[PDB]
Amino acid sequence: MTQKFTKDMTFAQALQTHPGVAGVLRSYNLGCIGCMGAQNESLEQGANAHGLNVEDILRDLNALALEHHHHHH
Repeated sequence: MTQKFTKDMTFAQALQTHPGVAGVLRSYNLGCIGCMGAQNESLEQGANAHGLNVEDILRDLNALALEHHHHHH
């Protein structure tokens, strides 16, 4: 079992995989990826650059792929 969102893939690919990723990234201070040109950069690279752990990021991003988790009951 692999992950549709991995630390190896680039921000540009993630955004084009699920538009909701943009909201997650911007919420995680990773919104600047468009300005700093981190589009061609891997998720883990931008993560450490902003002092974050890619593990927690992949967690919430992959949740966008499953869609089974509801944020409101």
